[PDB]
Amino acid sequence: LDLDKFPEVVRDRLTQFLDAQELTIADIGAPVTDAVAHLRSFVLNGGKRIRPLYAWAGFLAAQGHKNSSEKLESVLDAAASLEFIQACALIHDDIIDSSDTRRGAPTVHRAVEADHRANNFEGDPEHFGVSVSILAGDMALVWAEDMLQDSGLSAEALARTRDAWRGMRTEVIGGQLLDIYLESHANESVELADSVNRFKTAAYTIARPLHLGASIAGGSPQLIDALLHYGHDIGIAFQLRDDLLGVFGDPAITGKPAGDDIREGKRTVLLALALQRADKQSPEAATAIRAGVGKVTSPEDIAVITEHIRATGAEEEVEQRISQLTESGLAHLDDVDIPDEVRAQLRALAIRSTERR
Amino acid sequence: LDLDKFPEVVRDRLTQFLDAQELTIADIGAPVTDAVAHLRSFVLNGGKRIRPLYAWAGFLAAQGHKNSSEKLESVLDAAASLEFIQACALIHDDIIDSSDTRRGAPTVHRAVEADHRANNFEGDPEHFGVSVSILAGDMALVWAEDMLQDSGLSAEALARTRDAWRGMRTEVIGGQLLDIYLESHANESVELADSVNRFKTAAYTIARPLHLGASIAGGSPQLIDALLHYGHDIGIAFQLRDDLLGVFGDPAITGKPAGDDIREGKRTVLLALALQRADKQSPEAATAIRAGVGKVTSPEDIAVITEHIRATGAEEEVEQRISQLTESGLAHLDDVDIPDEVRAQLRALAIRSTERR
Ligand code: DMA
Ligand code: DMA
Ligand code: DMA
Ligand code: DMA
Ligand SMILES: [Mg+2]
Ligand SMILES: [Mg+2]
Ligand SMILES: [Mg+2]
Ligand SMILES: [Mg+2]
Repeated sequence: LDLDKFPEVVRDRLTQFLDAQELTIADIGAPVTDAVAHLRSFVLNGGKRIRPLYAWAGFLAAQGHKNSSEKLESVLDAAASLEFIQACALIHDDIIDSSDTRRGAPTVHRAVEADHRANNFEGDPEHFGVSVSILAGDMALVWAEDMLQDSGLSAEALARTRDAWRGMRTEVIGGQLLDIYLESHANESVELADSVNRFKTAAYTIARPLHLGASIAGGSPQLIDALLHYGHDIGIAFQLRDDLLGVFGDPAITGKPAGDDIREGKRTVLLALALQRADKQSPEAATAIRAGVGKVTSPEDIAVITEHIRATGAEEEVEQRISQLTESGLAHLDDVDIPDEVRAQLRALAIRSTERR
Repeated sequence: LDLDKFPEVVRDRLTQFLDAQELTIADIGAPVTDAVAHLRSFVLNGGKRIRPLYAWAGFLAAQGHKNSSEKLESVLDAAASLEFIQACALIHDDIIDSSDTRRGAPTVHRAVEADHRANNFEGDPEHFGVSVSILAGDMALVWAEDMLQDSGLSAEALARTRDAWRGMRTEVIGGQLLDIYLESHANESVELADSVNRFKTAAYTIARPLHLGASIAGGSPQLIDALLHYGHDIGIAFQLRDDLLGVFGDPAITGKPAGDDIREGKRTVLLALALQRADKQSPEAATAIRAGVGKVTSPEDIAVITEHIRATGAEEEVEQRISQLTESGLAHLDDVDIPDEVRAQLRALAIRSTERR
C-alpha cells in the first residue's frame, strides 16, 4: 500500500519468523543463540527492503488484492523471505570482498571478531569471525526457503513460484561467482561486467522479485513479461547507480566509507570504461588507476584514483546509460494493463532506485 | 534394493541434475562453468551416499514400494538431494577447519587455489579459493532445495517432507555453529560435545534422512518414531566411531591424513574424556594434550598426543558407548512392523556405520 510503510511490515514478518526459531536454536545451545542474535540484528536493522517491495508490487500489478484467495500473511512472508537471501548474499559477500563496514555498521565477521576479544578465548578471532559468518549466511539461506515453504501459501501458489525462485537463487550466486573471477583476472571488458550486473543485481534485486509476486497472484505471461523487462532495465541502472555511489557517493548514503569500491577493487562498468578511455588519453593515468584499484587504502590515494576516473569522462557515459535504461524500463509498464496506483508506485520505485537518492 | 548398488543410482540422479543446470550456468558465463565443475567433481566423486541410503530405507520401511503413488524418479531425486546439503556442509566445514584433504583428494578451496597458480593472475589465490568455495557451497545448498522441490513429488508428499527437511537443515548448521564455539572456548564438557554429535551428525546423517523418506511414503507416527529413535542412537555412535577413526584410523579409511582431528583440534567426546582422565592421572600428560591439540602438525607430534590420549583409557570408554548405542538403536526396529528385508538392511547399515569399517 505504501513505499515508506512496507519495510516496517517486512520487519514484522521477519521478527515473527526469528522468534519462532528461538526454541529450536535454544535446544541446540546458548552459543547458537549468540550466533543467531548476530544474524537477527543484521536482518532486523536492514536496508530499504527493496526486494520484498518489488515482490509486493508484482503481486499487486497482477491484481492480487482483488483476485487472489491466498492469505495476506502468507504473501507477505513470501515477500519478506527475500531478506534472508539478501542476508546470506551480503554476509558472504563481505567476507569475500573483506569489507569492514556494511550499512554504516561493522560487517558480521568483523562484529563476531570483536566478541572474541571480550571473551579472550582460544584461536584466531579473525578466522573465527569468518567461520561463524559463513554458517550465519548458510542459516539465513536455509531460513529463506523455510519462510517461503511454511508461509501458508497454497500448493498451487508454491508451484507457480518455482520459475522465479529457482531462477533468482542460481542467478545471484552465479553472478557473484562471475564477479570474483573478473576481480581475479583483473578483467576490463564492459560486456563481462554487464553480465554480472544482469545476474548478480538485476535478476535478483528487481526482475525476479516482481516475477515471484506476480506468480503468487497467478499473473498472465504478458503481465510477467512486462514486469521482467522493467526489472531488467531498472535493475541494471540500479547497479550502475550503485557503482557511481560506490565511488562518488557520501558515506551517509552508501553505508560504506568513501570510495570503498576502489579499496575492494571492484570491476564495475565505470572502471572498465575509465581504463578503456585512459588508455587512449593518458597512459600515466591508466597506470595510476591500474596500480591503485584493489590495493590503496588511504583516503588521499582513493581520491586521486577517483579523480583520474572522473577525468576520463566515464562517469558521464554511465549517467547516460542510467537515464536511457530508466526511460526504457518505465516504458514497459505501458505495454500491459496494470492498475493506475501500482504503475505509479512502480514508476516512483524506479526513479528512486536509479536517480533519486 | 541394494546397499552397494544404491550409490550408483544416487550418482545418476545427481549427474542428471547437474547436466540440467549447464545451460543456465553457461548463459551467466564460462568462469561460472569452471566454478560449478569443481562442485560437480566434488559431488559426483562422493562418499558412501549414507544420507540418501537412509532416506531410501525410510521410504521402504514405510512400505512405499507397495503403497506409494509417487513416481520412483521423484523419490530418488528427493533422496539424492541430500548430497547437495552434504556438499555445502563439507565445502564450508573444510574452510572453517582449514583442512587440505577431503576424501583422499584436495579440498575444494585448496583445489581452486591451485587453479589460480596455473593462471598466474591478480590477487591472493588462498583467499580466492576460500571465496569461490563459499559460493560453491551456497550453490550446492540452493540446488539441494531445487532438486527436492522440482523432483516431481506431489504437493501432498512435499508438504509431508517439511518437518524432516526444516528440522535437518537448522540442526546441521546449528550443530556446526556449536562445534566451532566449543573449539574457540577450548571446551571440555562431554555434554556440550554430545549436543554437537546429536545435531551436527545424528539428526543430519541418519535420523532426519529416515524421517524424510518415511514422510514421503506417508509413514505412520509410530513407524517414524522408531526410525527416529534408531537414527538418534546409531547416529551418535556413527559420530563417536568417526572421532576414533579421526585419531586412530588409517588415512585410506578416513580420506584425511592420520590424526587430522588433533591437527584441527576438534573438541570430540574422546578428547573431553581424555582430558578429564589425564587431570586425575598425569598432569604432565593433560598439559601435553592441551598444548598439542589445534597446534601441532608433524606426524611425530600427533602420535605423541594420540598415545597420551589412548593411555587415559578414554578410547575404551567411547567403544563401550558405541556398542551400547548400536544395541539400543537396533532394538528400536523391533518396536513396529517393518518388512523383513528392510529391517535386515537397516541392521547391516547400522553395523557398518558404527562397527564395521
Ligand atoms: C548492488 C547491491 C546488490 C547492493 C545491495 O542491495 P541493497 O542496496 O538493496 O542493500 P540493502 O539490503 O542494504 O538495502
Ligand atoms: C549479491 C550481491 C549483490 C552482493 C553485493 O555485492 P557487491 O559487493 O557488488 O555489493 P556491495 O557493494 O553492496 O557489497
Ligand atoms: C562426521 C561426518 C558428518 C562426516 C561426514 O560424513 P560422511 O562420512 O558420510 O562423508 P562422505 O560424504 O564423505 O561419505
Ligand atoms: C556437517 C558436518 C558433519 C561437517 C563435518 O564436520 P567435521 O569436521 O566434524 O567432519 P569431518 O571431520 O568429516 O570434517
Ligand atoms: Mg561487496
Ligand atoms: Mg561483491
Ligand atoms: Mg571437518
Ligand atoms: Mg568441523
